[PDB]
Amino acid sequence: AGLAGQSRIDASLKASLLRAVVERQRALPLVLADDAAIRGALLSPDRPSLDRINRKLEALATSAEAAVIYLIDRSGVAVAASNWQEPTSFVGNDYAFRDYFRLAVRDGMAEHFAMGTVSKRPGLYISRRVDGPGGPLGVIVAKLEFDGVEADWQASGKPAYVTDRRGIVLITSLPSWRFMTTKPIAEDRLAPIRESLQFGDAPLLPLPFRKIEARPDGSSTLDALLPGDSTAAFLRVETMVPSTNWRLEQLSPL
Amino acid sequence: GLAGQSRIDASLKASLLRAVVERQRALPLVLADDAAIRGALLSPDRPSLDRINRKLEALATSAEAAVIYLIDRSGVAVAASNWQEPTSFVGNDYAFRDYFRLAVRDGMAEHFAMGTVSKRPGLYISRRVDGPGGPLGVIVAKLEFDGVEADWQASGKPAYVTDRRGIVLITSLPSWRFMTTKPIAEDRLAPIRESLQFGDAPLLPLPFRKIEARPDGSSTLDALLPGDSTAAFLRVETMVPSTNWRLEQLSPL
Ligand SMILES: [Sr+2]
Ligand SMILES: [Sr+2]
Ligand SMILES: [Sr+2]
Repeated sequence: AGLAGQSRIDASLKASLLRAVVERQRALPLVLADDAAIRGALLSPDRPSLDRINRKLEALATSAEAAVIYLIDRSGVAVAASNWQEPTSFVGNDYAFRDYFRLAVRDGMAEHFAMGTVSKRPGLYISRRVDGPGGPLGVIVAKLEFDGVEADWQASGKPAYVTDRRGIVLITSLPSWRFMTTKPIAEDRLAPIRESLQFGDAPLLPLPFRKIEARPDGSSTLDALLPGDSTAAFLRVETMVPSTNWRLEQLSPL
Repeated sequence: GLAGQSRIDASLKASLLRAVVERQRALPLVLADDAAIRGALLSPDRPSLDRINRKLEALATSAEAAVIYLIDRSGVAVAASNWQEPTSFVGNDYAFRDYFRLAVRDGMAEHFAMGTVSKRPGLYISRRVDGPGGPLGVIVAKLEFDGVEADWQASGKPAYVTDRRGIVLITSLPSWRFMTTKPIAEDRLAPIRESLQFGDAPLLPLPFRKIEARPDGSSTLDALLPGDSTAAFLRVETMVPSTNWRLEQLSPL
């Protein structure tokens, strides 16, 4: 009852923190997608241009604490990247068939959660179409990672995780709960979801919960198996993360 | 117990504050090198500043900034998100604001103050706009903290944030604002008031009796009331990451 009321307040904060973290990164493609020096680098991809966009993105990503920010031309090729001096530079890479690229071309913008193709680091890929004359010029992408939010949550003493509308856990204070589910999926649409996540190894098995008893709260009690130690008893509350289509759930130990 | 958990909750408050602050820092960061903003400063014309007025207006809304504004090389504001308001900053002279001058010197500045007309406190976050051999201007976003404060109200554990002289800048209990936590001085009482643009400073101490330290770092404490009485409270302290601010939280027994 009052564990329930205290857990509601706690889950609401965690949701505002996450909202604040996302919104920091959102502003950068919002602004970059209309920038005449980004457009001109895509209308005339000379080596002087692209070096400046390279340093522009490099310095922007560093102060923004964005994993990568990069610019993709109309054929899917990354022409500029914040990580241009790193062995792991994205410059030259082909992302023509990436969701974040393809849906930004089609819709104007997209936000997509997936594992990095070489990094194996999960994150939100936030993308915007760069509009030109007579058509699209390319896409600007910022990848956000959530390691600092996940550490804040794990220090809270109340495990928390975020699901999409498919029920898949994307962000979690318990690492091995990532890509576990709130509902049984699986078998026929494991392939398409693993493809979507860029992660063949996504377990996509239900979260280790049982003895679920709903309350008139809208909250529920629950026995979970912890990444071992054993099983413990919890109160689960949920809340929407505002300005997202994401759902935060939080467990409080009984 | 309550000490452990009060530290957890205090870190979370500080962490929500850092993230809200960082969200706004991103605004002058992307804008400072914005080609339209640069263009408007090199070659100011009428359609180009209208586009900047409207652009900064839409950003202030999406970014949840109180105000976003562009200042020229001289210190005069040339565009603002509040440009349709009778309170428009366009035409004001900010040449002597720390956020203007320190941004020209360092590339970057932040300063917490009361607004000149608005008497509303906030963090002014600024960045130099660079041109071919020289500064072209400064972009400023003002951040105000009502949503962070309203978030701290729902907690049930009151909290306030101090600068390194001990002055309360941000509080879940609105009457405690600009009250003091540290002993101050004399030759510093006017320097601080001009700095905050708050001419009639308290610097009253917070209403605390019988302060009792723990091996924690924490503190036992008797405090009343903006409305209400005395209460025993546990106090904890954490530094706000990515800032030079300090947070304090009061936990009822
Ligand atoms: Sr979302
Ligand atoms: Sr000043
Ligand atoms: Sr600060």
